Amino acid sequence: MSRMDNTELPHPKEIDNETLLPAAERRVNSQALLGPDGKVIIDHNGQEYLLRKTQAGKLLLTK
Repeated sequence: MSRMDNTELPHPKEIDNETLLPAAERRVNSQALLGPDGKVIIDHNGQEYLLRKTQAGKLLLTK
């Protein structure tokens, strides 16, 4: 029973940086944070931040 050579070439590196696009570009005010839509950008505090309903069954607040 001979040895098979351990230590090899590493797994694939991040050599791609194409970023995913927002769930929506709809800047509606804070009270309409979801509405009947589910995925909109919240306009509040002199800022904006995208809150979306992920289909898996969650909320996702993103700056």
